[PDB]
Amino acid sequence: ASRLYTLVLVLQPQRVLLGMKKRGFGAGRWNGFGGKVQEGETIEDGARRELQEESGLTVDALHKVGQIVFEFVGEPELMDVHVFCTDSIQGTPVESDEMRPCWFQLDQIPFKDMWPDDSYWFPLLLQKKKFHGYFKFQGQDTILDYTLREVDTV
Ligand SMILES: CC(=O)Nc1ccc2c(c1)ncn2C
Repeated sequence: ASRLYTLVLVLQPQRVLLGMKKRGFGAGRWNGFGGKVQEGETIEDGARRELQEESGLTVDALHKVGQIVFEFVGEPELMDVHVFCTDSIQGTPVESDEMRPCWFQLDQIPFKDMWPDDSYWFPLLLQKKKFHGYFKFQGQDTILDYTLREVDTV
């Protein structure tokens, strides 16, 4: 019982792009860009499509960096999140009704206003490490338990 999702981090040598989500799941938190994968669409194409829809940016090269499974106690579907990174983009980030993008210096990543699991795996993402993770949540603020390990192949 799992549903595919993508998450794209535009990570440049001194900064990362995050978007403040205005409504829906995760509203009020800074997130990477992503969403559900369509029928007949590859995960990578879904990731490129969501990055454009949510940030206005066109990604050139995308790299697989992780896989994170989210469980919400009482929710039947697990979120199978395929995480990607890019340093090569085109366009300028666009603020829309749905998302407010902002660049953050790497030492100023706003973890207090992000999903709690980000504090766990961002340190790996910042050091160019790949990972497999699983986070069990109670509501949207509490991590009941988790696993996170570094991998050679996502
Ligand atoms: C950076 C980012 O968007 N991370 C993120 C994105 C979505 C997440 C999550 C963490 N933890 C649970 N959900 C649903």
